[PDB]
Amino acid sequence: KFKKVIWKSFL
Repeated sequence: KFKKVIWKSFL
């Protein structure tokens, strides 16, 4: 799995 950033969703 990728530990990318979920900032797009947080915004």
